Amino acid sequence: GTIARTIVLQESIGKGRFGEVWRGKWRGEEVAVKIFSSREERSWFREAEIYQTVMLRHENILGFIAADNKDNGTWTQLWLVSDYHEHGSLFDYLNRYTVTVEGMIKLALSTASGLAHLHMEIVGTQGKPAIAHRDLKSKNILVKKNGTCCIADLGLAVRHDSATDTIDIAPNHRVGTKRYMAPEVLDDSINMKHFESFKRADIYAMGLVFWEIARRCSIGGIHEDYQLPYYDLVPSDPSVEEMRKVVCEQKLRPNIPNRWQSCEALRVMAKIMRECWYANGAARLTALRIKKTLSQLSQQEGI
Ligand SMILES: Nc1cccc(Nc2ncnc3c2C(=O)CC=N3)c1
Repeated sequence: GTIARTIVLQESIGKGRFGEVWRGKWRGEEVAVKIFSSREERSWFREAEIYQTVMLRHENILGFIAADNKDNGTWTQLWLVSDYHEHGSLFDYLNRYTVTVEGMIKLALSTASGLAHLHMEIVGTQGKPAIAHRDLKSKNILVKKNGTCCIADLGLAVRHDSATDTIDIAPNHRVGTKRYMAPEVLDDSINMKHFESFKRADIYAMGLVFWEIARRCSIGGIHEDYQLPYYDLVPSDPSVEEMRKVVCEQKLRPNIPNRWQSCEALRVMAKIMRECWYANGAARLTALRIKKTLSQLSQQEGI
């Protein structure tokens, strides 16, 4: 179509399970283009569908531009064009850098604001359904030039129909990254007919992302090396069974160092992590509550 024909692909930046991401140039601006082959149409259409949700746009959700198709004369490519963020993922960003207390708050608060907006239902003519991500992880969050985050990779999301309490794709199977799966997802006790259960599972994964950020907070030169949650307990690419034995059976969570109690910002962050990590989903903090807590901390710090 008219958009893909005017875009020049410059570099393949990533190869995921669904599609390949490229840095492209559109009307002289950098854009990110996710390309799927003809046989991945279901995945491409679903992601285009979630990104076109009414009232979805928010400073902390990846800016979607357009879905399109491009025929090179041999095969057709299915495109999803979005805003380009040079830092890339929060995973890449935390591996490369350490952050200040201010930097940590900015990353955590923006992640929570994006999640609170996904989770929020807006009632009306131009109403927005509540949305649950189902695959929140530091590799699915991007860092913007201003040091704030935006949630990306919404292709596995589910949308709620509030009047009937029904989910748009009626999920009957476990999806997402095994390492970040909530205890109720790992042991398959989650009620997949209960939308609030998917919001609660996202909060647990956001808790693990906050732990990743806090390790990289550098105070008086003190900080931890980058690690994925459960790095000390499971192998790389862990199985459901491996995760379940740790999270559900032994009931372990990532370690919270006592030295996070000697700094106010880290203390608040530690308290949030613990309250995201309860085995009972109903006891977890909401994304709005986390946003309110970190907004108060940001104000106190003068960011
Ligand atoms: N969900 C989705 C759809 C289309 C592109 C993307 N990815 C990106 N978007 C913007 N900037 C980026 C990226 C990367 O992957 C990596 C670096 N910078 C995700």
